[PDB]
Amino acid sequence: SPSQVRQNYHQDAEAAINRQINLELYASYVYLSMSCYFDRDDVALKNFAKYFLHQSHEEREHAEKLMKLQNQRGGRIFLQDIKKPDRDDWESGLNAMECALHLEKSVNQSLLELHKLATDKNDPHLCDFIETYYLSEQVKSIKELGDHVTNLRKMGAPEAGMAEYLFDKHTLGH
Amino acid sequence: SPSQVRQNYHQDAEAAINRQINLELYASYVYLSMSCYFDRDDVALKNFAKYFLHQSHEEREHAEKLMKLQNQRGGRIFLQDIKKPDRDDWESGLNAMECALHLEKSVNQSLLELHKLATDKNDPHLCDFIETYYLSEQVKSIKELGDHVTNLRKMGAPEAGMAEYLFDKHTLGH
Amino acid sequence: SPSQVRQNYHQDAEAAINRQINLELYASYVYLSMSCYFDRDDVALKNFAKYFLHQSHEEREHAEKLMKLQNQRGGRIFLQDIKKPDRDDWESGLNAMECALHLEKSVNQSLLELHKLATDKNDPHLCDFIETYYLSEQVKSIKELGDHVTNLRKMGAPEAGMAEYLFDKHTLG
Amino acid sequence: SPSQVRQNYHQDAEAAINRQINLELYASYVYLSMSCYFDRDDVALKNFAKYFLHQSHEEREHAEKLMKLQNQRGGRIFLQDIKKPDRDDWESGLNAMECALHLEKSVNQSLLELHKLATDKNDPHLCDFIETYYLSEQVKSIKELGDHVTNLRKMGAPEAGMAEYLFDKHTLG
Amino acid sequence: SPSQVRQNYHQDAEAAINRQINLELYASYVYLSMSCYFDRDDVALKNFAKYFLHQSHEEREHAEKLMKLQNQRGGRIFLQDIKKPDRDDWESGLNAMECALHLEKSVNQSLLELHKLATDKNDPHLCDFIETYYLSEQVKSIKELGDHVTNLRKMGAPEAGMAEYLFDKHTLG
Amino acid sequence: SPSQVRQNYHQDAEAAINRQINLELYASYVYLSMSCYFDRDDVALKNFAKYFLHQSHEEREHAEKLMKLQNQRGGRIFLQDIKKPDRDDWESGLNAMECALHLEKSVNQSLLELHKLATDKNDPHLCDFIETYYLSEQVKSIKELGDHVTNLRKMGAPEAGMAEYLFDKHTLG
Ligand SMILES: [Fe+3]
Ligand SMILES: [Mg+2]
Ligand SMILES: [Mg+2]
Ligand SMILES: [Mg+2]
Ligand SMILES: [Mg+2]
Ligand SMILES: [Mg+2]
Ligand SMILES: [Mg+2]
Ligand SMILES: [Mg+2]
Ligand SMILES: [Mg+2]
Ligand SMILES: [Mg+2]
Ligand SMILES: [Mg+2]
Repeated sequence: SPSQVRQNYHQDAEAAINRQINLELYASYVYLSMSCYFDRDDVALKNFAKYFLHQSHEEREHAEKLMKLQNQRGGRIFLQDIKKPDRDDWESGLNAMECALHLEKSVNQSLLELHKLATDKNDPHLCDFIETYYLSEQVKSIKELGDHVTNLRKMGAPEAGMAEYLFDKHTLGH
Repeated sequence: SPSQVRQNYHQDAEAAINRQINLELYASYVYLSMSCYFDRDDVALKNFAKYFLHQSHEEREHAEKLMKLQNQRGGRIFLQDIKKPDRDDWESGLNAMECALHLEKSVNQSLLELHKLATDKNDPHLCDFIETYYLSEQVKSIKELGDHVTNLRKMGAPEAGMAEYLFDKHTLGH
Repeated sequence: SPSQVRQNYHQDAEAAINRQINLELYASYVYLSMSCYFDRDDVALKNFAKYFLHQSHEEREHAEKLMKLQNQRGGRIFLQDIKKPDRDDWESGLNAMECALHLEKSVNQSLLELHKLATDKNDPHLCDFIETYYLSEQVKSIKELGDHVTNLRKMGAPEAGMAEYLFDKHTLG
Repeated sequence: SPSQVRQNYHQDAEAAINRQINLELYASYVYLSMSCYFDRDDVALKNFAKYFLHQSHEEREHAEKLMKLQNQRGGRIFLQDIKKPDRDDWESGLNAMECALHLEKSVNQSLLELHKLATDKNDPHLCDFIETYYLSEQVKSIKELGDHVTNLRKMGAPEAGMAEYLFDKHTLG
Repeated sequence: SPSQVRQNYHQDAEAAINRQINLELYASYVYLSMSCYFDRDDVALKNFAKYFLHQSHEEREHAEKLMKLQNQRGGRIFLQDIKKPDRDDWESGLNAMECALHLEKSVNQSLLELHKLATDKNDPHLCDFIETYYLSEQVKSIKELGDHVTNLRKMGAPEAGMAEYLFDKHTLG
Repeated sequence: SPSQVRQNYHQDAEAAINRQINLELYASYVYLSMSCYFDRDDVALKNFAKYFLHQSHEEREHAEKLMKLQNQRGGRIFLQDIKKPDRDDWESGLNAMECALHLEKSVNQSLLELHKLATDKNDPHLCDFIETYYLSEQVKSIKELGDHVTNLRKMGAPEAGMAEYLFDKHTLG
């Protein structure tokens, strides 16, 4: 029954990876939705849109690499429905960022829970893969997003209407 | 209520674009499921995997550009769940290509129905948009996929074991 | 009468093209007025002026390309007076953009009436010309003007006096 | 039973594409016959010859592209005899340009009957293919040929003996 | 009350700069009309068309630079209707060239009137501006067009049919 | 009434050259049919199609070069219908090549009967032309086609399904 390549790869880890695949695809979709909001003619912050589109494509890459890992270890990929995001209207540049921060923290939780699952099953390869490709990336993104929320807040966003405009230019422009 | 940019853009065209968006996201996911399959150690056809990963990324491109068009015309993007594919085991390179042909024919059907809806609402811009970016690329993909299916069959795939291996090298490795 | 090249080209299409030539030239003049206004020493927004000057030249190119199409199909160009813009004083950066938007949507509406006329006379060449060179340019222009209007509004133009200044630098510069 | 790739492609469109193909090939032969005539030691207008040679090759490309389309849509090509042109002797530069103008108007009318067929069958891919590669190319060509005929006439062709010689140098060379 | 930058700029010079602007724009439109006539399939003189298109764009540049001067000096631009040219059919290359000469002379006379006015108001900046960018450009244009008229005439235009054809290649190519 | 350049050019040679022109154009059409066939979605051998398309264009060039020779020698070109190929469906890679081989040998036979005719009429220039440009080209084409047919057969074409596919890649790719 098991793959000829399979070794030290617990069925709980396999299952966890397929959930994590789902989650990265979800995040990709969330970011795509945010991107689309900022491209609207009545929002119209082009570098906010471009920033989220770029983040959407990075999340897809995160999902594809986890698919590759699955196949490497001789697990089997089981896709599920990718759920629409919880809203269509993201309200403002500040709120989009706070929602991305929250998302990224959720995804980091899931990943830290995976690493623990890997640790308890004594799977150092999987521990290393997660550490090497996902954990510092997340930490870096969380810090970035926090830095963005902080600046947009101190600037008076979203009520002070120059704020999101100038941030779009100077921080995301780049 | 309506967007400041909105002109000659019927609510049914809007709704139809949002459905087409979902369908293109669906297609992308079908193609990624196939890519994952060919990457399995017990399938191990690397250019079939690369070919479908590439189709998957193209379909995501198709979705994104339909979202750009939606914003351009002043419609509002309403995302839905992306449904998983109808299976995770694609059986063989021949079968994957026949399913791909089928898929592309389904997507062309929807595009042609969208074009008809645009024509009946006298939306020449939407007609042109669909013509210019979608209909020709569909006819081209449908013809390519049919050529692939024909070759794999004439070659004796999948029962003749060298067929999928060589096709992988000569047709999909170029 | 008829031209040796004239095929499947209805005289109502021939008249409607001459009206569209006039409208494109009219839009060129409106844009030129706007550019002049932003070059005023008491208005003094250089990138707004440059922006409208560029749009004014694009409209002249649209007019010239309809003239070439008319001659191509064996129609005859008949020119009319280009009317002056409805005002001299465009009042602010926001206001000018919003008048530009209104202007582009009036042109777009005319071009869609043109396409409809060409559809009903079964002139697929004229339908394709219009789609290929006018309709998607219009849609893109309308989206851009719409974007610009929104940012200016969101910024507090015109009453927050730094709004048009910075828009002039970061978006039009 | 139908091709595995066939979708939304009516049997009458398939038939009409096969007739267009033959027409394109016929026109190529007509242009080649003209090239042959101008290369005669008793006519000897090298650039007329080269012009009609280039037109012949273009028309063959048109034919090939329609066959590509037939196969893309899952149609089946059925070739027919390419009829010889209606004469061997084309008389003059002017007369050959006039006959070329009549030929391209006849092929255009057949493309327009094809596009009205495509439209009637709700085949937007075929309609766009025809617009994109055939209809604008036909109008350009008819306009060019009309321009040539008009200059040759104004020049005094063929009775003023210098007219086709100089045209051949200045316009066609 | 007047612009912060206004100094030594009389109200009549300001009005008279607004009439000149309109004159330059009319002349642009006149040259465009002439361009369109030479692009007709029944006239078909491509270089005569290019030439007058080029003159059209120059005249518009002349209008634009006059709008610039107006703002530089603190005057206000007041645009008027641009009147259609006095005809649509320009008859021949010779006659278009003859009418182009009469047009450039009428514009020159208006510039000379404008300079007299600048002189009488002791506006040396305006006089210099007119001499530098307009007066010697006009004289060169008027000499060029006279030269074109003279050749066309000596060549037998428009009755000698080869005349406008060969002028079009040798002088205007 | 003979051409001013005609010398030592018999009217049977003149008629025979007109027949070879028709035969070369026929060969061009045959090979184009074949190309269209391999481009079918249910045949789908791209390098086969590519191969026969290049052959079709080479045959058109052979036809055009005989047309030039005819004019060179003072003969007059008389064009005939180009008959359609004897079928539409070329059944397989192997079969098409065997048909091309038979085709090339029929054209070579015609070219040898032509040479014989120019020999019997003592037309050493026509003999030389035929040899220099036709005869060794046919010999090489015939050899190449025979090589292809032999490899396809040895390979198990068309019953072994991989044969034409692999041949398409390695020999024609
Ligand atoms: Fe700033
Ligand atoms: Mg991630
Ligand atoms: Mg560790
Ligand atoms: Mg798609
Ligand atoms: Mg249409
Ligand atoms: Mg326009
Ligand atoms: Mg053609
Ligand atoms: Mg089109
Ligand atoms: Mg001037
Ligand atoms: Mg001076
Ligand atoms: Mg040959």
